[PDB]
Amino acid sequence: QHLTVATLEERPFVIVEPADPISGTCIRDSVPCRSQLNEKRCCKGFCIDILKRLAHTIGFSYDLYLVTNGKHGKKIDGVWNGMIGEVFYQRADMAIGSLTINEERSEIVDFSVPFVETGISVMVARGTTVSGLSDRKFQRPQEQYPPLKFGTVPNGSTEKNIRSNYPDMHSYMVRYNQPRVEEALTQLKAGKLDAFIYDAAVLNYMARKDEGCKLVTIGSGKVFATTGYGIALHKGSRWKRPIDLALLQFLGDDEIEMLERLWLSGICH
Ligand SMILES: CCCc1cnn(O)c1[C@@H](N)C(=O)O
Repeated sequence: QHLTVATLEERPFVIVEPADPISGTCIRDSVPCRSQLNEKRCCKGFCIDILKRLAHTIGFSYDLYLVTNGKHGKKIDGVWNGMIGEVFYQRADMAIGSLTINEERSEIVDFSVPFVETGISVMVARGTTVSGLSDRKFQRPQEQYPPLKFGTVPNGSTEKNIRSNYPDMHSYMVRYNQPRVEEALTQLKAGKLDAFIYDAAVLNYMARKDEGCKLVTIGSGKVFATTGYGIALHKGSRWKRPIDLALLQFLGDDEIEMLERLWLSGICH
């Protein structure tokens, strides 16, 4: 069969590039992907490598598109956007990327088994002195004269988690919302942020490849639950079982571990 697949750029899980200007095609290991709004684009990365393996193992063809209506998935006044919205409203058969499994989402779409471990971590400059996410600097923040400056990228599972588990801290953080990881790290490297709270799998990767190894993460410890990325599918989808079996097979064949090495490794430790 042929599946429609929604995705979203977040390096290095999904990396988007123009087609090779010489051949006009997607060269190397990249695959064609178009925009939801619709210039030819190509996608590659850890999740794209997973997607290629699923299509070959299970035997489906697919067209892949980039979501423009929001990002991962947020429910605003009864309506979902992002990758979750695409699957929920049956515009796509599945969505794959750095898509975190949570309770709110699982209520409305099915997820595959998780294939990347994630959660919530905090990034700080290697210099900054702060304990972790238990710290009062984070929790009770207007309690300091020049308060700690820390933010996240809003509208994802991280912000949902914080606003739900730590409502007081959330109303403070909102001032320090960032549009993308790229901007957050820039602000963090410049003192405009003291800390950046974000998806663990992505943040841990950013630290591992930070130029000069000047940025480090601290783990949430007990402050936040461990979770995973999963492929989103229609509630009741016939595709969940075969996708699961394939993923479980990759996970024990050492194919996922290989992909981890390929995509997610860095020089800093
Ligand atoms: C644009 C938000 C990105 C983000 C922040 N936290 N988490 O978990 C995500 C994303 N992985 C998600 O699934 O919402």
